[PDB]
Parts: sequence; C-alpha cells; structure tokens
Amino acid sequence: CPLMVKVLDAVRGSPAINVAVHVFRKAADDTWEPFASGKTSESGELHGLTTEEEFVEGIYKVEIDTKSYWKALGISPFHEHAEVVFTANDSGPRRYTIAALLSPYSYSTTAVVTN
Amino acid sequence: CPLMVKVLDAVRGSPAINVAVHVFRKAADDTWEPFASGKTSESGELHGLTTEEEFVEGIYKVEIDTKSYWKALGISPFHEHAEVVFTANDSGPRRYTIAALLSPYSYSTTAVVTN
Amino acid sequence: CPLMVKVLDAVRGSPAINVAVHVFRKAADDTWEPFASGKTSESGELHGLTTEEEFVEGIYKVEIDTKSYWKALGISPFHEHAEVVFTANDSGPRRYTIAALLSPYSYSTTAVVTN
Amino acid sequence: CPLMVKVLDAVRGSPAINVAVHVFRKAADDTWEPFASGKTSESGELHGLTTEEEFVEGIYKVEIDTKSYWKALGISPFHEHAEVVFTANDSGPRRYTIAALLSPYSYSTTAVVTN
Repeated sequence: CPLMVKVLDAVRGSPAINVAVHVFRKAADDTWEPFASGKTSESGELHGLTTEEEFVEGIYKVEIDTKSYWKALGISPFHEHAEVVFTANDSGPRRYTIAALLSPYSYSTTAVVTN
Repeated sequence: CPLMVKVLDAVRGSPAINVAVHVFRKAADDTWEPFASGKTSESGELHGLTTEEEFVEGIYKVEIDTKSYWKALGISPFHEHAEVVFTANDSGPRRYTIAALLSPYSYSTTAVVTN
Repeated sequence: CPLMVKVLDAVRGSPAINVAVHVFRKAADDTWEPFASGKTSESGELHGLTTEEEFVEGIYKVEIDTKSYWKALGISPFHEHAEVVFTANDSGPRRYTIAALLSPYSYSTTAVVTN
Repeated sequence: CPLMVKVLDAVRGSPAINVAVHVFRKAADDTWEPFASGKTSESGELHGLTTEEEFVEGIYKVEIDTKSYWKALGISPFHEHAEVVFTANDSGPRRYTIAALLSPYSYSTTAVVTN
C-alpha cells in the first residue's frame, strides 16, 4: 500500500465517510489518465488504491469529491473538489499518505511520507 | 498598531464578526496578567489592542473566544477557545498579525510578523 | 476587483511574495481555458486579475505555483501546485478572496465570499 | 483509550516524533492540574494517556511542546506551544483524537470524536 488517503470533517469532528476519491496519472501527452479510485471507509480512509509494482515514478493527481460529500449532508459548499497534485519519487522505501481536512469553505491537505 | 487579530469562519466563508479576544502577558511571578481585549469588526479584524510603547517584550497569550462565537450561531463546538502563545519583541519591536480560521471542531492559526 | 488571491508562508510567517497564479475557466467544450494570471506582491496579494464585466458565471480554477515558490527558496516541496476549483457568480456577482497558507508538505486554502 | 494525540510535521511531511504533550484537568478553583503526559511515538502518536474510569467529564487542556520540537530540528518557531482546550462530555460512547499539524509559524488542530 504505497498510497493511502485519509479525510476528516472539521464541521462534525469525524472521519469523512463515503467520500469519492479519484486518482490520475499524468500521461506523456499531458492529459490525466485514470489510475485508481474508491470511497473512503467508516474510518475516513481509503486503502488498497495501488501496489508498489504499479505505483511508478510520475506526477499523480488525487481528486477528492468534497462537493458531493457536503451536499449529501445538506450543507452548502464552496469548492468543486479538492485536488492534490504531486510527483512520486523513488528516493528509497516510501509510503505516501495524503490527508485532507474538510470545511465547507476551506480545506487543508498534508502529505505524510514515510519508511 | 503592533498587534492585530483577524478571524475567518470556514463554514460560511466570511469574516468571523463580533468575536471576543482577550490578551494576557506573563508577569514576573508567572501569572497571566490581563493585557488588552476587544472584539472583531465587520471585517473580522481587531485593531487598536495596544501601542508601540505598551507592547513591551514578553510572553503573550491571545485567547480567542471561539465557543461563544459558535454558540451564538446554534452550533455546539468542540473547543473552549483558541489560545495563541508566543514570545514578542525579543529582538526589538515587530508588528504581529495573529490570524485564526475557525470550524466547529477545528481551528488553524498563523502569525505574520513584519518589521 | 471581484477576484483576489492572498498567499502566506507558514515557515517564515510572512506574505509569500512573487508567487505565480494562473486562473482558468471551464469552456463550453469542457476544456480549461486560460482566463487571467499574475503574481503576488510584497504583501502576498494579487489584485487586478479581472473585472466585474469579464468575470462571468463559470467554473474557475486558480492554480497557485507553490513548487516554484519553495524551489526558489532551496526547499524541495511535496505538491506541484495548489489548485482551487469553484463555481462563481451563480447567484449573481460576488467578490471572492482565495487565501492559501503554504508549508513545504502541506497547504490550506479558504475562500471569503462577500456581496 | 478514550484520549489519543496525533501530531504531524508540515515542513518535513512526517509524523512529529518525540514531541512532549501535557494534559491538564481544570480543578474546582480554576487552576490546571496535571492529568497525563507523554512523548509522541515514531508514528507521531501518543496512546495510553488515560482510561475510561479516569477520564470523567470536565474541561481539559492538551499542551503540545511545539517550541522544543522545532528547536531540536534547528528551526526557528513562533509559538511557545499549542494548547487545545475542550470540554469532555458523556453523550454516549466516545473516543477523542486530538490531531495537530505543525508549521513553524502556524498550526492547526482538529478533534475527531467517535463511536
């Protein structure tokens, strides 16, 4: 599991459950191609997106469907989604956690890169 | 104006208006002594807390009454307040903006320090 | 001035100066069309991107070039950029401030929307 | 484990390791009395602070020694510490995670309250 996504809800103080998350890899023509996707779990986590053999160096985008999450809660949001765009780099053994903290008009994202 | 406080509301995307702010300074005897207080304006800003002359070196605490803010709006929030504690003016006088961004279960705070 | 961008640096506690910002608008055909661009001032602010007349309804993306910012300062940061994507003016004209707070492995963004 | 603390470092994109954390409970005379403390682990987590039988309703402060953490890294920080102050409330079965994201001149804190 070299890539995990974790999302929290700053309004309810809970995991953000059932949030859709799409991953893309940047193709040699500069377009984004689908690479992995899933819905966060009851713990706000999304595991099993990819494997070490598949997750090669490259630029990746992680799109988190914040707008659908807020609307399912009856809450008016600002952003269409949150996008996290980064280069994966093979400088020794590494696991990437992309964490996001959601508010209707604000979000933060942080990368926890370990091992 | 060496000390300014700005507060935003991440749920509405708006300045957080009428937020009470109390500032204290640590005394010779380790007590927190009341230093200045005020409330944010329509722009979410609080100016005029103190002066260049009064704002001497010290350890200061800026306590932002986030609970009263969220309660007056029908939200029962997590935190009692947001406390920002810092040493000021230890290399001479500086101008400090203390910004806070508020959600019911979360806050961030940043300091902008200029000469 | 219906669209303003403000960027702060959480490592230094300072405005983030000379940050390039590109804005795009989603076209009829789903493409991101270049809309306006500029760079933050000494105060970390970018004004004058557009006008009331030009800033029509639409889905807009504000791409903040955080990587070039951190690189020019000797830091190799995590993210390629910070992208803020939102629907604007769908209930009539509003004024939008898009604020971002930058660290090498993390960013937050907030929107202040006023009438 | 009704109370857990998790700290991340936004500059290195890692867990914040060996950060001292002190917990206090507000006494009937309004002073803060020591209640629990520890150092975050290699995963930036601090478990085993208290038990359900000990963790009664009351106001608690969690003080995270951010200033020592930054100084051990050779990095100049703003805040003396980060303090998170909240009321623990027995509305059914609940676990409190206090998460903090640290930058030298900024931090965010969020409460994840579950079960």
